[PDB]
Amino acid sequence: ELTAMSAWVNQDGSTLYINSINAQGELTGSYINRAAGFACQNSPYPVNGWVFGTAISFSTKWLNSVESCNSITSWSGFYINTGGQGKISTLWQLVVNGSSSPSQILKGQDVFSQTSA
Amino acid sequence: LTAMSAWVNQDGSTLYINSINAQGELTGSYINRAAFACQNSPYPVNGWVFGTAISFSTKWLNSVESCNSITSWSGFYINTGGQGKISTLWQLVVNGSSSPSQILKGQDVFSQT
Repeated sequence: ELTAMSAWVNQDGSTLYINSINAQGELTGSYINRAAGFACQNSPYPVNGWVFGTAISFSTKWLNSVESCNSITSWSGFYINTGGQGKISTLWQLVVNGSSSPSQILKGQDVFSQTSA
Repeated sequence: LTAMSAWVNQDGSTLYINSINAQGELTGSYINRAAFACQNSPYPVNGWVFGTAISFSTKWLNSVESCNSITSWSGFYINTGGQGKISTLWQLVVNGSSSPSQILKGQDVFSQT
């Protein structure tokens, strides 16, 4: 149920909108960040990545036509079905332009639930 | 970091960056030579470059071999001691995983070639 045209919302209210997943599993989409305390909110950021069965990676560069956060986030995760409901559970890494040490790469965890209007 | 640049890590694996478009979206191929399966054949790569920051990811499935997983690298370009390097942290997620503890993590440093 990791499919093209599926949307996923995390604990901050941020949403991954998956647009396409091609025959090879290559992913395109958009992400809208709504996490308090972060910048680059409320506008769409292009996403690319891969799907392999239930495994998924997706990444976004925080630059678009309205706002830059000078960095890139990459999520690695997996789809799970629980209670008859799909979720994607992820770990992310955030690398900032101009970094000089691996210690500067930020890590965190996001869990996403399936969503639609 | 430029299009048509190649980078070899401490284990002998190579990232071949093919394109970096006007938005910094990256296209390329990866050949694994780390004494991990899926060795010696090309795997497509996608990702992003933002200044000296870079992410790239590969799905371990091609026409010759599957490793049922995806690796994603996050890293940054540095030029020290006269050679360009990309210093990265990677995460590897296996198809069928059910806990974040199953995602494997490591560090790779890639040198220009």
